[PDB]
Amino acid sequence: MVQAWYMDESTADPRKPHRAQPDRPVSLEQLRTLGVLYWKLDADKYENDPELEKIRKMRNYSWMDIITICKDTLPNYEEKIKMFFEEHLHLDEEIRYILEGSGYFDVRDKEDKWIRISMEKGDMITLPAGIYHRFTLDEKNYVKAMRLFVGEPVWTPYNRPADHFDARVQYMSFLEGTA
Ligand SMILES: CSCCC(=O)C(=O)O
Ligand code: NI
Repeated sequence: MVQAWYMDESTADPRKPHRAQPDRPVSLEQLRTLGVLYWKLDADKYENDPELEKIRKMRNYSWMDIITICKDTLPNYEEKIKMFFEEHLHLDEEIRYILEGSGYFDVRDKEDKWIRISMEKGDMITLPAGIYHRFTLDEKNYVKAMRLFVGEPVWTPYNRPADHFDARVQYMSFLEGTA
């Protein structure tokens, strides 16, 4: 099952697991209280998968593309990787479905503590508009992912602080309503 955990207090080597000690695992149920949703799929079938279609139709994910994060392949790699890992929010959902490889999505919990979510092949996640988050490769230094979007995409990150946005205000309001 998909693994997530509270992080330790080391700021070094962000691609390491950084598991809090003792272990403080985080469940999919706790992630849902943050508005973070998850589906498990057969990533070998991504070109033609009725199960992915069920999710895309339910959620109105009408747009997709594929991105490959690789030190050799990706244009403007070093700058893009830095922008992924700066703590930021978006005014839309961030939806990613991992097709190959792996990485970490970090999200803030209700007390603004970091939770690290380990995403591997077959894992699909949506991070709600307004949530503070970041992404890093793990020590294997490779991921291929499908990006999805509700309509034509706008990718703009707003690096924290970004508290004035309506999307952030509405998200804070959502958090009051969950466990
Ligand atoms: C696993 S997708 C690569 C990360 C990314 O697209 C993002 O942070 O927006
Ligand atoms: Ni983002």
